[PDB]
Amino acid sequence: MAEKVAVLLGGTSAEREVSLLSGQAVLAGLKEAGIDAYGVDTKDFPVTQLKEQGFDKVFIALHGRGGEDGTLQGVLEFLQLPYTGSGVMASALTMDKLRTKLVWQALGLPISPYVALNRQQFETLSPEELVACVAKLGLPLIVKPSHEGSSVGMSKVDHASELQKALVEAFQHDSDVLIEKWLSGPEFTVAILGDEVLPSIRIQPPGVFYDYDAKYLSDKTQYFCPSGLSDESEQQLAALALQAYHALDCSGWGRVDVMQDRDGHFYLLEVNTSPGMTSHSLVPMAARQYGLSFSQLVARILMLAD
Amino acid sequence: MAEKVAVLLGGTSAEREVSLLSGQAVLAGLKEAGIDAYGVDTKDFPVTQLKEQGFDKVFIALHGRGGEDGTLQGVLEFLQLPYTGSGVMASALTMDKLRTKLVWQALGLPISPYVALNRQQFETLSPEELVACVAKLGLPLIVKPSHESSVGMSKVDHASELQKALVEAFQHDSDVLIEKWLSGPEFTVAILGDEVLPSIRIQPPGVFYDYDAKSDKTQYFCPSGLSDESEQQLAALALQAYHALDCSGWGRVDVMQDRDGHFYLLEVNTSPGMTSHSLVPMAARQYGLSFSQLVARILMLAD
Ligand SMILES: Nc1ncnc2c1ncn2[C@@H]1O[C@H](COP(=O)(O)O)[C@@H](O)[C@H]1O
Ligand SMILES: Nc1ncnc2c1ncn2[C@@H]1O[C@H](COP(=O)(O)O)[C@@H](O)[C@H]1O
Ligand code: NA
Ligand code: NA
Ligand code: NA
Repeated sequence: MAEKVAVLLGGTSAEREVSLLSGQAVLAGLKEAGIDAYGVDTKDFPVTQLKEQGFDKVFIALHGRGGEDGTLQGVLEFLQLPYTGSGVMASALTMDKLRTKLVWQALGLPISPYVALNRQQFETLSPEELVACVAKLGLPLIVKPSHEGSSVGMSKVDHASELQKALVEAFQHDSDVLIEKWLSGPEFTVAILGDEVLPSIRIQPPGVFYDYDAKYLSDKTQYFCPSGLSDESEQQLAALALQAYHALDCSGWGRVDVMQDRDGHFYLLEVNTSPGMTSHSLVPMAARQYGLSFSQLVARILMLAD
Repeated sequence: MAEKVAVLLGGTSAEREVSLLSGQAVLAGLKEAGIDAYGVDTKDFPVTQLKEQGFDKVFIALHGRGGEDGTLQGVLEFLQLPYTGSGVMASALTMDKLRTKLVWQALGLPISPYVALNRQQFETLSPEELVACVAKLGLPLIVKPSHESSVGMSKVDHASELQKALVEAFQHDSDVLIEKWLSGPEFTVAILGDEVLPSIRIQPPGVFYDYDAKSDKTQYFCPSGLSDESEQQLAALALQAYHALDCSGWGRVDVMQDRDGHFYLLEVNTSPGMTSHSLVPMAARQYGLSFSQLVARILMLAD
C-alpha cells in the first residue's frame, strides 16, 4: 500500500509554536506532492505509538528538546520506522557544543579559540584564577552553556571583572560552560540536503547573539541569499560546511552555522539537525535560491529517509 | 510502596544469549539486596510499555544493538524512567570508534597513531596510493570498521596485504580505521560511578580480543601485574577517557600498552557483560564487592 507518513509537530519544547508552523507548512507541501501525510502533535500523541497507529515513515518537524537531540531518534530506531534527518548519535552530539568542538578540532576544522570549564573547576578556582585561565583569549569573550538550550545563559564579557557573573549565569543551565574568543562576524548558515550543499545565507541579528528572539520572533533580523560572498569564498564555505556536517555523522539534511572573524577566515559554530520549516525559514530560503520549490524540498527530505 | 525495577534482558541482538545470562545474574543480585526487581525479556515485551506496566526504574542488562547504543536510552528518556548506565549521546558515541578517537585526541588523551579513510577516498585512490596514505604508520597495522570487534578487522603484516583488509573492512562501514599495531598487554578497567575498580589484564587466544575471545584459552589476570603507581596512572587515564565521552553510571574502559609501556585508549563499553565469566564481576570481586552489592550500587546511580 502507499506509505502513510506522520509529520511530528508541536511537542513540548520551548520551540513549540515555531514547530506547529513548521509542521503546518510541511503538511501542506507533502499534500501538494501527493504524499499521504498526517499531522501528529506530539504534545497529545505519544511517539512510542506511531507504528501501532499504522505509520510507515516519519517526517520530524519538531525543534529543540525531545525533537532534535537523539531521544526521539532512539524511539523511531526502536520502532524500526524510517525517519527524516540525522540519526541518534549525530542528533545528540550536535547538542553538545564541547564535544562538537573536540571532534572538529581533532580534524583540523576551524573553531574560535576557547576554554572549557566544568562546575568542579568553577567551585575550586577563585575569580582571579578564572580570569587568568582565559587571558589568552583576550577581550571581549562569549560565555555560554556547553549544551544547546534554546539560546539561554549566554553573555558577552567586555571586561575581566564581568567574567564571574557571566560564569555564574551560564552554570545555572549546565555543568560544562565554554568561554570563547569573540568573533566579529558576519554570520552565515549553509543548508545541506543529502549530498548537496545549498546557497549560503548571511545572517544579521539585531543584537549581539543569533538567539531565540532573532531566529523566531523579531522582524529586525535580516537575511541575505545570495550571501554576498565571492564565488571563491562560497566554494570554500561549501566544502567547509560539508566537512563539518560529515564530521558529526549527520545525514538526510540540516544546516551548518559559521561565522567570520575580522580577517575573513571562517569558523564553525554548530550544526542544526532539525531546522525550521516555515515558508520563510532558512532552509526553505536556501532551497528556493537553489531552484527547489517548498514542495520539492519536503519531498526530497522525505525520500532521503529510508 | 517499594520501587518496582525492570531488569531488561535478552532482546534481539547477536549478544542475546550472553544478555540472558547477564540479566539472570543481575535480577538475582538485585533481589538479594532487597530490591523489588523483575526480569523483562525484551524480545517478548516492548520496552515502550514499561511505564504502563508500573515500573519505576530500569537496569539495562542488554548488549549490542538496541541495548548499548543509545536507541533504548532514547525510549527510556521519552518515558522519563530512570535507568542504569550512560545516556543517549555517550551510549551512541561509544559505538563509533572514529569519533571516540577524535574526542580523545583533541583532549590530548593517548591513542594509537592512525589514519582515517572515508569511502570517497577508498574508491578514488589506487592500491599503491592507499599504501602510501598509511606509510607513516609503519608495520604491522590493524584495519577495522569504525563501527563493530565483530566482523571486518584485519592484522596487516606487509603493505601488499592492506588492500584485501580494506576490502574486508569496507563491507561493513564507510569510515574505516588503520592504526599502528600496539604490542600489549591489554587491560580493562571497570568504572562504577566515580570509583575505578581493579584493572584486569586480558590475554586473548589470538590477535584480537573479539567475542570468541569475549575460546576457553582466553585468560584474565587480576591483579593485573601493574605496579601501584601504574595502576594509579591507568585509573586516572581511564576515568578521564570515560568522562571525555560523557559516560555515567558504570562502564568498562579498554586500554593497551605499547612497546614503551605507555597506555593507549581503545574503547568504552557502556553496557558490560555480567555473566559468571565476565570482566566487570571479576573486578568487583577483586574490590571486595559481592555481585549483589555490585548491581545494587549500579542501580543506586540511576535516578
Ligand atoms: N564566539 C562567538 N563570537 C561571536 N558571536 C557568537 C560566538 N558564539 C556564538 N555567537 C553568537 O551566538 C549565537 C548562538 O551561539 P551558538 O549556539 O554557540 O552557535 C550564534 O549564532 C552567534 O550569533
Ligand atoms: N591498534 C591495535 N593494536 C593492537 N590490537 C588492537 C588494536 N586495536 C584493536 N586491537 C585488538 O582488537 C580488539 C577490538 O578492538 P576495538 O574494537 O578498537 O576496541 C581490542 O580489544 C584489541 O584486542
Ligand atoms: Na541535534
Ligand atoms: Na510568505
Ligand atoms: Na555504547
